Amino acid sequence: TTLGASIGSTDFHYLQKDYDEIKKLNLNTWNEVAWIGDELNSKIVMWTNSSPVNNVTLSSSDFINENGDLISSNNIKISWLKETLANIGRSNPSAPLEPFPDIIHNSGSLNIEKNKIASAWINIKIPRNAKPGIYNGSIEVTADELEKSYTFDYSFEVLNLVQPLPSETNTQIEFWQHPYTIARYYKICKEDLFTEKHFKYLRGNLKEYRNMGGRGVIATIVHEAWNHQSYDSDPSMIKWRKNSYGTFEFDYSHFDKWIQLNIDLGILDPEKGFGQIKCYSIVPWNNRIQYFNEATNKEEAINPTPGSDLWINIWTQFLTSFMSHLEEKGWFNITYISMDERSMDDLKACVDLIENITNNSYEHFKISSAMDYESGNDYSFLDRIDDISIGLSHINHNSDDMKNMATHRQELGLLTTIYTCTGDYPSSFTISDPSEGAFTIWYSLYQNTNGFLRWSWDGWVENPLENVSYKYWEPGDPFLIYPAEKDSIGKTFYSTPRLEKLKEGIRDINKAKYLMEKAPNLKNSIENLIYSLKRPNKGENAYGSAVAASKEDRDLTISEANRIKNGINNFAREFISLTM
Ligand SMILES: [Br-]
Ligand SMILES: [Br-]
Ligand SMILES: [Br-]
Ligand SMILES: [Br-]
Ligand SMILES: [Br-]
Ligand SMILES: [Br-]
Ligand SMILES: [Br-]
Ligand SMILES: [Br-]
Ligand SMILES: [Br-]
Ligand SMILES: [Br-]
Ligand SMILES: [Br-]
Ligand SMILES: [Br-]
Ligand SMILES: [Br-]
Ligand SMILES: [Br-]
Ligand SMILES: [Br-]
Ligand SMILES: [Br-]
Ligand SMILES: [Br-]
Ligand SMILES: [Br-]
Ligand SMILES: [Br-]
Ligand SMILES: [Br-]
Ligand SMILES: [Br-]
Ligand SMILES: [Br-]
Ligand SMILES: [Br-]
Ligand SMILES: [Br-]
Ligand SMILES: [Br-]
Ligand SMILES: [Br-]
Ligand SMILES: [Br-]
Ligand SMILES: [Br-]
Ligand SMILES: [Br-]
Ligand SMILES: [Br-]
Ligand SMILES: [Br-]
Ligand SMILES: [Br-]
Ligand SMILES: [Br-]
Ligand SMILES: [Br-]
Ligand SMILES: [Br-]
Ligand SMILES: [Br-]
Ligand SMILES: [Br-]
Ligand SMILES: [Br-]
Ligand SMILES: [Br-]
Ligand SMILES: [Br-]
Ligand SMILES: [Br-]
Ligand SMILES: [Br-]
Ligand SMILES: [Br-]
Ligand SMILES: [Br-]
Ligand SMILES: [Br-]
Ligand SMILES: [Br-]
Ligand SMILES: [Br-]
Ligand SMILES: [Br-]
Ligand SMILES: [Br-]
Ligand SMILES: [Br-]
Ligand SMILES: [Br-]
Ligand SMILES: [Br-]
Ligand SMILES: [Br-]
Ligand SMILES: [Br-]
Ligand SMILES: [Br-]
Ligand SMILES: [Br-]
Ligand SMILES: [Br-]
Ligand SMILES: [Br-]
Ligand SMILES: [Br-]
Ligand SMILES: [Br-]
Ligand SMILES: [Br-]
Ligand SMILES: [Br-]
Ligand SMILES: [Br-]
Ligand SMILES: [Br-]
Ligand SMILES: [Br-]
Ligand SMILES: [Br-]
Ligand SMILES: [Br-]
Ligand SMILES: [Br-]
Ligand SMILES: [Br-]
Ligand SMILES: [Br-]
Ligand SMILES: [Br-]
Ligand SMILES: [Br-]
Repeated sequence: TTLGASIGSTDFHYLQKDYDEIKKLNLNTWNEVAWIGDELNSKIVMWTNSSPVNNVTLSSSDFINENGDLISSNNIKISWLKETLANIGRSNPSAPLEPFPDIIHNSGSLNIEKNKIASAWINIKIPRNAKPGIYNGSIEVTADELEKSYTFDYSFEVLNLVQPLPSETNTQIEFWQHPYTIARYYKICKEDLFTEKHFKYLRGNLKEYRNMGGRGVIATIVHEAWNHQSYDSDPSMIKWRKNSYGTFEFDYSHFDKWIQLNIDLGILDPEKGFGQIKCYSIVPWNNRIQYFNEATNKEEAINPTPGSDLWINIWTQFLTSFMSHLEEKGWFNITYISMDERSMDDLKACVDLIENITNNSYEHFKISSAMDYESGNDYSFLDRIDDISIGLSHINHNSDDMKNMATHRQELGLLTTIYTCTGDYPSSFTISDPSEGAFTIWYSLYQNTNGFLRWSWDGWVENPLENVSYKYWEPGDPFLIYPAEKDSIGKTFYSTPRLEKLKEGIRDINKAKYLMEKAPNLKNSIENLIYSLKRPNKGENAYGSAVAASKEDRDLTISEANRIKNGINNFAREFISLTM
């Protein structure tokens, strides 16, 4: 056999180390269920033996249902998975470097070396006016050194309900963007920051964010707010200066161009009250504020303690100015001041100060924060924060405290999400099973929250297409998308299987939410299905990375997502039958 091929799962990686087991696969048919306007993903895994194989290509037919209705091959995109190297540890420079097929790369032909695995990602977009039914088609694999091509039989059912547009839903997604990292990677010089030259490298990935449901847009308001935790520095989008009167002045230039970009793309809509500007942060690292002191002609820094007279003085200067600026733009009503996981004493000082500063219409800034909530029903303080995100590692699965806390917030019209980060399992790292992202999103609905937050849209290292390794965290933790090649003419980013599985989770919880709203005789039964979700236990590999606690826990992540999705599609069929 020069080239072997099988359908493979999108839930886990097919790795070079598993070559001998992968070569035993022989799956030749696939079927899944979608809504009108939904998407499906599949994968074909291939392998070479002792000869290289050249010009491997995959092609889809049109898909046709039992009434001759057509879903064009125009709607099918087949992209090779590209591997990149990852140190498999966390803060462990001596851990092994291994390849991972983390990049959904380009369409077209691939030459494959001897004794290798290579996989191709298949994406099927169901048009928003597709007719329901069972559709049949095929994908053909050809190569130069392959006498007999492979034909894989594909089918899917389109159910007679319409996948909601993200704007139609109540799902909250927030992924933090780092547009200065994009500028670094694509060689955008300082003077071209937030010009069209920079925007050409931002718009594609920001539309990707918008189209999957992204609503939150982060903007830094002080210098180096996270103490340079990432490969790239975090510049402030608002420049601070101290003048000869001893008081502060602010330059919003970058902030304004970044926010307006997101408005023009339709992520934010201040007039409609849609989306959030998350301003990071009133509690930056060690309270440190760097500013240019005009009187001495040098950069200086202070780190006033929250609630001190000096801290109140400085933050009242910033907040009242910023508020007036935002009101001039018409952006105030969607703007949140972000806090972070800090001492309760510091958080209380922030909330006290922000509630005190009001516009001429008696409104204060909205407030957003990560919080460490684990138990109890005292919601007095949390009710003063308009959007909170709880990390997975703080959530006790055995208890209803989280769900009760989030339900109280839903009733008050406040926002709640969960997040994952370094050390969590399930998570969204290069080394994760992609399936873990779908599980994550279902977990957000299990907890009766609005959705999901992650810090990590695009925090690229130097050359992530070749090596994602960073001095901190599990590999891939800081980015869900890849850049394109530095000299690309065309694409400006690549997606990842782990991102695509977040997107699948989001579409599928949106199905659940649609049915809970539209189908009253089914709502309680749907809630009870979601509330049956199991949670896998976590452990660690030998190099400090969070992983499943066992093979049983690993398989549970997959089988639970499957199970819930199938139950929801059965409720969908029930609702369709009722509606007739
Ligand atoms: Br073989
Ligand atoms: Br499979
Ligand atoms: Br499969
Ligand atoms: Br293995
Ligand atoms: Br396998
Ligand atoms: Br089969
Ligand atoms: Br399915
Ligand atoms: Br061989
Ligand atoms: Br195709
Ligand atoms: Br294609
Ligand atoms: Br694709
Ligand atoms: Br590689
Ligand atoms: Br690993
Ligand atoms: Br070392
Ligand atoms: Br080691
Ligand atoms: Br290896
Ligand atoms: Br392409
Ligand atoms: Br070779
Ligand atoms: Br969506
Ligand atoms: Br230009
Ligand atoms: Br563009
Ligand atoms: Br574009
Ligand atoms: Br989507
Ligand atoms: Br920090
Ligand atoms: Br730090
Ligand atoms: Br700058
Ligand atoms: Br600054
Ligand atoms: Br000013
Ligand atoms: Br300005
Ligand atoms: Br500017
Ligand atoms: Br502007
Ligand atoms: Br634009
Ligand atoms: Br635009
Ligand atoms: Br909103
Ligand atoms: Br701190
Ligand atoms: Br300091
Ligand atoms: Br500065
Ligand atoms: Br200086
Ligand atoms: Br100083
Ligand atoms: Br300084
Ligand atoms: Br300092
Ligand atoms: Br000062
Ligand atoms: Br100070
Ligand atoms: Br004081
Ligand atoms: Br003072
Ligand atoms: Br003031
Ligand atoms: Br004002
Ligand atoms: Br004013
Ligand atoms: Br406003
Ligand atoms: Br105060
Ligand atoms: Br708390
Ligand atoms: Br109590
Ligand atoms: Br309180
Ligand atoms: Br609290
Ligand atoms: Br924990
Ligand atoms: Br965890
Ligand atoms: Br919701
Ligand atoms: Br590094
Ligand atoms: Br770390
Ligand atoms: Br270049
Ligand atoms: Br693009
Ligand atoms: Br809806
Ligand atoms: Br009903
Ligand atoms: Br019924
Ligand atoms: Br039932
Ligand atoms: Br469980
Ligand atoms: Br290991
Ligand atoms: Br395992
Ligand atoms: Br395993
Ligand atoms: Br399964
Ligand atoms: Br299903
Ligand atoms: Br019904």
